[PDB]
Amino acid sequence: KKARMTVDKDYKIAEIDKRIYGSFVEHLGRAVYDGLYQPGNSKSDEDGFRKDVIELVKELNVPIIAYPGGNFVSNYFWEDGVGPVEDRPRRLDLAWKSIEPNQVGINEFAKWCKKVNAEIMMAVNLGTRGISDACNLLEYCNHPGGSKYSDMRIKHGVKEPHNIKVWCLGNEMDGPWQVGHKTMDEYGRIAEETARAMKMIDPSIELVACGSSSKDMPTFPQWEATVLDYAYDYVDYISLHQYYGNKENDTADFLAKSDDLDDFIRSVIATCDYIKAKKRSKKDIYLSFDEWNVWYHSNNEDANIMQNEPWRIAPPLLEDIYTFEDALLVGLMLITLMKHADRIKIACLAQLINVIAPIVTERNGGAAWRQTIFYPFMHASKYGRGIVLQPVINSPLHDTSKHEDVTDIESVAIYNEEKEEVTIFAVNRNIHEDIVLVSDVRGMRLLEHIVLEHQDLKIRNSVNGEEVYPKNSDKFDDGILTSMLRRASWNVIRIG
Amino acid sequence: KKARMTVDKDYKIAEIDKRIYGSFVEHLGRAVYDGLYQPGNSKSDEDGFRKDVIELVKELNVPIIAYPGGNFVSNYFWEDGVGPVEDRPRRLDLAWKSIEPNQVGINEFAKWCKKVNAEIMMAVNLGTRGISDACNLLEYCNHPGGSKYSDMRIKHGVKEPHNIKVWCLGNEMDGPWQVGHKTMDEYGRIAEETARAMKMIDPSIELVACGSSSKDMPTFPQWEATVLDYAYDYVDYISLHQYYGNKENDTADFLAKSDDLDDFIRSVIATCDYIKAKKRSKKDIYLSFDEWNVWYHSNNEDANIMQNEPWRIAPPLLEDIYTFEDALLVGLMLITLMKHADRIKIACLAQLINVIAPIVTERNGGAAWRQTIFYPFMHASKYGRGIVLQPVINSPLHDTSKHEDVTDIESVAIYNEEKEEVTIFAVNRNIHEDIVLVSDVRGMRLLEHIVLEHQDLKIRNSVNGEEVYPKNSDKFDDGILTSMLRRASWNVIRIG
Amino acid sequence: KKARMTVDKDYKIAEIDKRIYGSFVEHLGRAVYDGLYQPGNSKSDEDGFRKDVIELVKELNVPIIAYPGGNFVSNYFWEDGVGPVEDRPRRLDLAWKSIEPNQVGINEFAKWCKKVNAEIMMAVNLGTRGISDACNLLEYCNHPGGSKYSDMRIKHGVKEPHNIKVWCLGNEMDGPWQVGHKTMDEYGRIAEETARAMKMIDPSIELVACGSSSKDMPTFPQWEATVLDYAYDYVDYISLHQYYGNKENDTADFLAKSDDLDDFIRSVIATCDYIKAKKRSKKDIYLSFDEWNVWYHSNNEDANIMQNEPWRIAPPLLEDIYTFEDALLVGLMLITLMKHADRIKIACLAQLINVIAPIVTERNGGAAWRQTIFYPFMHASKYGRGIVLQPVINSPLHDTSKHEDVTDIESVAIYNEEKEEVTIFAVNRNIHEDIVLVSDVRGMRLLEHIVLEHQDLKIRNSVNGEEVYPKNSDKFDDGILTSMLRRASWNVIRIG
Ligand SMILES: OC[C@@H]1O[C@@H](O)[C@H](O)[C@H]1O
Ligand SMILES: OC[C@@H]1O[C@@H](O)[C@H](O)[C@H]1O
Ligand SMILES: OC[C@@H]1O[C@@H](O)[C@H](O)[C@H]1O
Repeated sequence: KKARMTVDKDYKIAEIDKRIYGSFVEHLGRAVYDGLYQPGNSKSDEDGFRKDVIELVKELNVPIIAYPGGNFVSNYFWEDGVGPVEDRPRRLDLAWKSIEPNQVGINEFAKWCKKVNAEIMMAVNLGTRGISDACNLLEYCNHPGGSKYSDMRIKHGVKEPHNIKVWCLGNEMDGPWQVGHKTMDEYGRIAEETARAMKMIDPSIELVACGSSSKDMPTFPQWEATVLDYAYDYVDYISLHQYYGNKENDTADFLAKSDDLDDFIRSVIATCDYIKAKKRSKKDIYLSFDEWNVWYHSNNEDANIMQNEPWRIAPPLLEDIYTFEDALLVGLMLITLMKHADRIKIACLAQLINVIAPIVTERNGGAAWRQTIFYPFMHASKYGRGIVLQPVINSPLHDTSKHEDVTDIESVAIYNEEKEEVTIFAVNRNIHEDIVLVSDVRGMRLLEHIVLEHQDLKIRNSVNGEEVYPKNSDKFDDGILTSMLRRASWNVIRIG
Repeated sequence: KKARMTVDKDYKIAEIDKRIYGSFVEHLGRAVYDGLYQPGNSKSDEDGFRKDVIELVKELNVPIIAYPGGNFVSNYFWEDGVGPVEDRPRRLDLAWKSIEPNQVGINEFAKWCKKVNAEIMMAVNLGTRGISDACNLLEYCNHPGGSKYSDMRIKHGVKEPHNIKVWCLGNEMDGPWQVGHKTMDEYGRIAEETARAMKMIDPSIELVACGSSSKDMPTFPQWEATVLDYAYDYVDYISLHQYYGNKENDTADFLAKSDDLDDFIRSVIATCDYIKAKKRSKKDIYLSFDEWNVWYHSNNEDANIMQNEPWRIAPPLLEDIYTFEDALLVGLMLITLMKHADRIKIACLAQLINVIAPIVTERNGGAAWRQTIFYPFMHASKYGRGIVLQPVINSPLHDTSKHEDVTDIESVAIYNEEKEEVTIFAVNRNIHEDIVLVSDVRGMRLLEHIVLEHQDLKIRNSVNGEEVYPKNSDKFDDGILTSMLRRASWNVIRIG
Repeated sequence: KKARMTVDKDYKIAEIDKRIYGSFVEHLGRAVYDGLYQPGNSKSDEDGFRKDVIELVKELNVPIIAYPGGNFVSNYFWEDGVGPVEDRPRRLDLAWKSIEPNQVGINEFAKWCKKVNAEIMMAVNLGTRGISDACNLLEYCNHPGGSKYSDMRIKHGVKEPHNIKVWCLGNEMDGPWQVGHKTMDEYGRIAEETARAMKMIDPSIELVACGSSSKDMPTFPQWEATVLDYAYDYVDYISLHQYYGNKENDTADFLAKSDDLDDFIRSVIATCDYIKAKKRSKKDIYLSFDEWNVWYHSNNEDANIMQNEPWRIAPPLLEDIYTFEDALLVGLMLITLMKHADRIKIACLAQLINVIAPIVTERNGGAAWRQTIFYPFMHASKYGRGIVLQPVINSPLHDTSKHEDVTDIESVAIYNEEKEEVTIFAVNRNIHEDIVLVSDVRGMRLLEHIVLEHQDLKIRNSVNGEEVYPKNSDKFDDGILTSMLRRASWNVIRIG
């Protein structure tokens, strides 16, 4: 019933990179078609983009969105979605057994990223395509003009290069669910050669190599070690993916799963450093956590679609509707990323619109509303820029079904020297007792205390209204912050 | 002198899959051009199909034809043979050093197969091509509409998809004569990834993975083990090829070679089950014997043609003229296929028209006639449907030049329970003595005794008449079927 | 002081294959643009070729020219250099961060070769292309007509086929500087497979399989051994590459490096001879030294142009200005080449025009002079055809700073039956002492004694005049020819 913290200006971890507040839009389900893109609609601008979703994306201050996949890219032909809309084929999406009409291509989605204040992180097909087609698209997007593929982009109606900064070398081809699945050695070899060639057209890009699909894949972490061994001198990040679920209806254990995520991150970092010594590089690989969220609800009601109503345009796939306990994990995941901002410099909540998303529109026409997990993300993206200070913490301990010695309070401090604030994110994973948070701010006044709490852990939102929203609530003395955090609650504490 | 077997319904091996009476048409020699396709011929038709040869293959009751190869497939670009006949190019067929004019392509051949009451078994180029092009072809042939390659078939004049059921992942790439030769690991991976992609486009197809070119390749059967190791979960058959020849003028030995065929089949079956163990799979790989015949006569004039007379359209390649003794071995092989109907479920007599074939058309508008091998095949495909009874047999033996303890009689009884008939296929491999076959038919009225004999082993057929042809002949008490099998004869004995 | 050598028509070594006097034009810097092709210059013929450079090439008696690369070929798409010049696209050359206008293509450069009395040695792209694309280019060039890619060459204005006699399977793909770099086993297999299919199109070509980029690559000569182990049956040569430089400004050790070149060649022959035993072959693989020259001068100014003036057309890359000592190493190299005429049957001075070349043009206009190195290549190419006689030479020795026991006088004798000449090529790597070469000719009147000397080792040529040029100088009784060889001199002594 007591839990104490030391925070210390003079004791850094790293400076947060704003691209850990990134997200992700795949050509999956309704993410694009009647998601961000709804042409004739009364809520959509001239270009066909819904203006109300554009606003909700903007409240999340997302600086970077991954596109277009995801399993999708592994058999995507980027040429299909550029040029005259009349001349674009309908193609089979083998990943999500639906049909892709390809009205939103590179140029269309590059425009929507303007309107939401975000850079693209582009994924090349390394599944059924390779080196030279990754080069072409890089030439199309980044070369100013005067060559076959740059001029083709100008002719298509975009005179200035998109100048895309970060690229993913294909997408998690280690799974058996994946068109053009590759072995460690096959991918390490191809990621290397594609990295080498792409960096010859545009030496200012950064390239992400695909890590394991999940830490439960038998080949993790040898996949990482291998891939990196091949391509160390030509890449800048290794990617990680993790989704959690609560099909076990074990809220206590489900909230303990951010400890698996901490161990996962530490394992990938170990692998990197290991390969480093093997190469005697002075470089560090950074981490691109370009897929994370909660995802378990819509599992059964996606199997029905593919295939008994298959090859639909834009079927309602992966349409998870998130509960309160879910947003508790998201916050715990954000907090765990922030504790690792020294090697995680890019992260993507998967995904942004409709498909396991914080934003949702209703089917067949629209509405637009905030899921439970919108707000923890928002608080993180807004008050979580600056410097991360070490979690010098002692807090109570509790065990759960399949987890022992779980901290009752995860929390970290982010110190923005610019705005002379220190924001303290904290989550109480004790579903039962309430625990108060002493905080030895060896600083150098309390500014506010936002909170997200609820009685019913299974409570969802809906088009019809928000059951979960930041209620400014609660209650700091000498330079000692005293704050109380209810059983099972998300908390942002602020100081001026 | 006396050979005995007991024949009991309650002792089965399997049910015959009618697909073991299939054949094969390659873009080889005069098999298509100056064969089944002769556009301005009086005997021909609306589509250029010789109607006399359409009737001859109907006689053979062939339910499934592999197409278009064969070594030809490994460098074939299937789009060269579809769409506006004028726009189709002339291609070098590197395999058989011919020129392919592509006047007959997918759709042409596909509507010759209806006319002869058969279905395509489609081979995809995995020599100089790969996953993406296999998917393109599969979608073209099987996806209904509203997608690039299915609308392309529709625009091409075929409004209904061909819905091709069985597809062969390439062709025998283990040999050094193949353009695009692969090692076993190389091929095993591309077969695995193509199988996985195709089954995402159409889950109802069956896939066959390529086995060794022949049992005498030093990579046999480790090839079959490596391929299946990679592709087990996504493919349904493993292919087998076998040819026999009598270039040593030793008829006694030449007819014992069906014993070596049995040994070969058991090795592929064993290799399969071993890998089954590895994978801990409940699934059975079945055998696709998609290339078998006698083939030795024209070995020389083929070498004279390529390459002294290279790059012709429709050279007269691989035109074996078949002997009666050859027709004996073919029958001995069919019986041996039958005796393995439980694992062998697709088989292909290589090939159907003109090229090592039971049907010849003479040349430059030709004639059309049945070779000796036409007939044992017709007796098997016609009377060989139903259930195969375990050949409980004790018959005399004889050594040969290179084989020991070789049976004199080779029979298999198969039972059709709706027809209320039981047919005994039986061959006397003793080309000296005559043998009486006492068959205990555990009750259960004889219907006929068809026979294929000749005094002249090396006799042929020709356009000027048929020296070998079914002679209704011969020569059943209580329940003992006694019938006399002449030296070097093919016998089909029916009770009813 | 004195040095004894004896020739002998009886002590042979090999007939000179005139293809040891070959050269090489890459699409690199000003070799093509503002080099041999200047389509509105006052000195350029109907097609655009500077007729002064054509006359200068014709002086060098170059029978065979490698093209288009070189690193350029590893991302080249040969279709971009054929057809309407209006429709040819401009391409990023990743190799040299240049734009490729593709105004000179296969067909253009084939005409240039007629005018210089030379033939193409063609490189296919095996970095980002493969079997079927080398098959198309070989059908374009060598098939007479009546197929897709030969008819296409006809449509392009070359009715008869170029019939390219030797082809190069890719280019030095072991460096980390090259687009599409491959490993030993990758290249070994792509080479074996490409060779196998090409030789099915045109059996009369010869194929060159790439060796290492240099004798110093760690992978040397396991590369050579592995590649030949895959490709032995279908390739005909292994390539070699060596360049020299004097950045250390040690003249006498720099004239010594030809000993390293001899050692280099012997290792490769050892390696071929080892795989030959392994294969139990009766075939020898022959050596194609298709990149050799001195290269060290422009290494400063070459990086200053990339990437700081990147993506220019025709930048001044690799414009080495050759001194006199340079011409002397080039002379020894040609001697060491000729000395190995039994295994070296193709050799290319790299490169021909402006890029590390013997012929230069001044830029943005014209000029055309001869670099110092022009002259030893000229003498060798003109007087060095016939039979290389085995040299027996007792010559004095000398040490240098990093070479021990270095011949003072290096010499070799070529004998032409059709002129009973016996041209002798000798050089004095002793920059200090003068040596006289008695030559005991067991022939067989003296004809000339062309000489190449100068007292400033660092003296160059320029547009403003050649300071280094052949002087008919010097200074043969009955049996003995006596010839004084000044220090640092190249000599070509004749007999008739
Ligand atoms: O993000 C949803 C899907 O989950 C993962 O398996 C894939 O990367 C992605 O396409
Ligand atoms: O059936 C004729 C040929 O023989 C086999 O070896 C080839 O696969 C096939 O094309
Ligand atoms: O001089 C030739 C160039 O330099 C070499 O290193 C490359 O092979 C080639 O492109």
